[PDB]
Amino acid sequence: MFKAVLFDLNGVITDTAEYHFRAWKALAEEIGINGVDRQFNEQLKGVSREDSLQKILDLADKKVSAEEFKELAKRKNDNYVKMIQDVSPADVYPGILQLLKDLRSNKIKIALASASKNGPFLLERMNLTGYFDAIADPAEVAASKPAPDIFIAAAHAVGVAPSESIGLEDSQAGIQAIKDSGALPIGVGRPEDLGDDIVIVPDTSHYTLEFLKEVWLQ
Ligand SMILES: O=P(O)(O)O[C@@H]1O[C@H](CO)[C@@H](O)[C@H](O)[C@H]1O
Ligand code: ALF
Ligand SMILES: [Mg+2]
Ligand SMILES: [Mg+2]
Repeated sequence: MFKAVLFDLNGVITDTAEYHFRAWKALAEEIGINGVDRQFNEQLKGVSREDSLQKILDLADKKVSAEEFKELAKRKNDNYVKMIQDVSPADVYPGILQLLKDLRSNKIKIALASASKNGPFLLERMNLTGYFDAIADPAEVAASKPAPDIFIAAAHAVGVAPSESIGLEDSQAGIQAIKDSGALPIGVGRPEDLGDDIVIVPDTSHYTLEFLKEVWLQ
């Protein structure tokens, strides 16, 4: 059987993308940059804070000092952290808590493979920390999806080969990252968006231990 499940955060466990959009758009507008729209933000799925900011600067060919860059990223992050202060166990997506319980009871390792450095805070707010055997640290493993690095790191963090792992993802870049790690992807979303070549479920209530085992056996 598969020996680990490697979880993306946003769009899988819960979704805080709206708050990232609001905060990046506010930052861009404060510094006179146009183009941070919903289409642009959908392209930031699985993308590090620093790569995200650079994409925004690139809209206007804006050059900033390293210190200015750090301050811009901090300003946006502070705003986003204020926006997520009310996240609680209520925000957990359907099926996810039961899946975590079932994986743990079956002695299957659980790791977070998110690009967001806010992962630990979010898991704590949602009362999920105790289910996670490890959290891959994007400050140590900074490559944005679709690079496989974060998933490889998550598997190493629980002592399981990626080839013996399942990855759960809601984004194109994240699915590719899982593929290139060697793990088996199961997407959540639409096949039009995420592919007709892998198993996709329409929402997270379909992520059950039984379903993961069915997919693994096929
Ligand atoms: O600022 P962190 O929370 O570290 O990173 C975030 O990660 C998000 C992906 O989960 C991405 O969409 C954001 O643009 C990025 O700021
Ligand atoms: F939390 Al993600 F790709 F949605 F790392
Ligand atoms: Mg995601
Ligand atoms: Mg989706």
